[PDB]
Amino acid sequence: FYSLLGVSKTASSREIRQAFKKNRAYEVLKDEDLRKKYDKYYYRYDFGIYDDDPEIITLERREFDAAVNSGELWFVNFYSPGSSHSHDLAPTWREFAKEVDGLLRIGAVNCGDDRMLCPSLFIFRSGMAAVKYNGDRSKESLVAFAMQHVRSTVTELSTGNFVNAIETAFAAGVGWLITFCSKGEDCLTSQTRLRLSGMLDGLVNVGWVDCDAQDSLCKSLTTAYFPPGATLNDREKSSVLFLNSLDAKEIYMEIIHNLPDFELLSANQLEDRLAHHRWLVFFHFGNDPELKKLKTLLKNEHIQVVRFDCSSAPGICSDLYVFQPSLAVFKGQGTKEYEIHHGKKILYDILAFAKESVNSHVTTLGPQNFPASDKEPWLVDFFAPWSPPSRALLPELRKASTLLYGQLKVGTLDCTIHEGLCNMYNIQAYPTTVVFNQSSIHEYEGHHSAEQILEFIEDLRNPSVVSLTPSTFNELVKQRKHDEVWMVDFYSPWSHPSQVLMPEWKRMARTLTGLINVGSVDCGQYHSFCTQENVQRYPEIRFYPQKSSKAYQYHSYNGWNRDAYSLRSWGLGFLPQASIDLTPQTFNEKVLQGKTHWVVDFYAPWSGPSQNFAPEFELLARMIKGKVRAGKVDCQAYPQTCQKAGIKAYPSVKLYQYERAKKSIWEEQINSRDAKTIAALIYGKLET
Repeated sequence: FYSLLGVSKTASSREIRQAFKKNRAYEVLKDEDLRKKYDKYYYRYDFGIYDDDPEIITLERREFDAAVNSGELWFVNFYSPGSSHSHDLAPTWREFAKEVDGLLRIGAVNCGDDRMLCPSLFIFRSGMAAVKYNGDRSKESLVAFAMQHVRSTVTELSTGNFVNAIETAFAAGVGWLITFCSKGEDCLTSQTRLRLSGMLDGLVNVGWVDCDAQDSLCKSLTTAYFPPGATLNDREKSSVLFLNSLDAKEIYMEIIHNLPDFELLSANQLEDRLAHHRWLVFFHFGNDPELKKLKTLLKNEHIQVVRFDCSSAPGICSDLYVFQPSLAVFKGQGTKEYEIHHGKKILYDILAFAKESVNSHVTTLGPQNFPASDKEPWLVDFFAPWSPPSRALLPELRKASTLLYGQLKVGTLDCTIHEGLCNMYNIQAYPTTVVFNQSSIHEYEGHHSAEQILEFIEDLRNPSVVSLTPSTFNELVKQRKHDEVWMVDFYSPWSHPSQVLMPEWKRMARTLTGLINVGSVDCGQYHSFCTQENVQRYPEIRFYPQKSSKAYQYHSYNGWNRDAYSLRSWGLGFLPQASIDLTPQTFNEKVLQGKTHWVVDFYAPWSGPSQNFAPEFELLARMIKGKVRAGKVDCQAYPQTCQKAGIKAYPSVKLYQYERAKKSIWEEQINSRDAKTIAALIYGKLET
């Protein structure tokens, strides 16, 4: 199924596509939510246009904002399927991205796959506003426009300045790439050294020497990189990089490979630094050279980039459960608060990971810091780094955590490392997100989105079942407004039938939002008040009706079944009738020969399923009042009427739509037995 497409269960959407582009399994695997459930239980030119072009990052909605604001210059192509002006550009955009590899990031957004997110071209860089490109579509044009947004210093060097640049290099820890030009000869072009300046901004100084002007200087030897401390003289010549190429890319690659690695820290140095500052740390034991750009680009987020040799002090690493070379970002509290980067070690993605992580509140958990016997609310994500859905969840959790600061604590647990711990929470799939709150444990089953995770947390925070006090019972229930109704569960934690009821009580309540207020009263904690209210058995279910001329404070449910459907049905049963009871004559006159929309319940009094649906039908009648009228035909009293309406069994529901233009009624069967569903279905049909 994975290997039917010929990929691994570690495959990205991109690789699923590139492999698909050669069915069923694809539809399952492409869609993140259908891939979830499986994991534990035109094509030539219009599909995955940029899949095979690896210097183009195709961007989705969830990651877009973090990616383009991660710090590199970004140039994004917003396109569409079908749009032949998007097809027109694809070959150019591939070239263009190849041409500027190392200078800026090239991205593609498929507005076909998400218009929500959206033949257009834009430029993005952290801390500007986006700028919309308007020129023609050529490579050389797009290059230039990118260039006018790239910070580049090229400095012309006299003999005096060359020597001083050279001598002050070492103290500055920034070397010089210098081209040497005399006529009759070829040297780097002015646009080239500008491009090199951009590619190596913050890493190397770019300059040039006019060898006609600087005669003596140039007879000490064409482009040369000088590591800081290197010079043209005999003593140091041997570490100068001497190059002949006229091509920016080629020169750049030599330089980037050649640049020093990150500052190495001793154990002492690291503990000192981690205590209060933000650090990106490369752990190794005894990488794309592009990562060396990390230092420049995280400058303004005050994150310093460093590396650490685990082998020089293995205890620092083993306490962090770092067993393999890894990248961590620390957010300023020793080793308490850090996250480990998962996924491919690309500059833009490490950039986004680092800024998002230090600005959020996700903790890396292990056995000791695992919130065990901590009853304060916790949100824990159990995951495995190899899991594409697990990796996608992590940023959404960072987002959610910034909104939850001081409300609940967020952490991740790497099950690949802490298998024991994952086994003891019965984690059967990656990721599994769980809220811990007062001895209770709730598992999230929604879409991996900050929005939806937050919705789910807010719903735990204000549950559908209002947990009542003797005081909130008096304010909320006793003194309810006249048209409010309440259902209350008087329970004890030590009652079996109570423990059985609670989950049914909760499912019922969620269903009744906006219709019936639902509460519960712990008679263990509030004994004398439960005695006051004359509660004799646990559990005891009471309905507090609309206040009216009747003398009944409440009703006790005494029915045999205490499942959610039975209770929903019992409660909805007290609410007012809004349908009318039709006879054969009123049915013909008002529905068949009428000028309005009707919904009609054809039922029989002896019918269990008729009785069970009756309160549901009255809810429908109430909801739709003003747009559609509701009727009931008793098929027992009137079998003749029911037969002519084609009623086989009970209950049946029919929809009647009046179309004024045709002076006629259209008749339709409804198979849903859910008020909300029927209502939508009806409104949906009334405008068409």
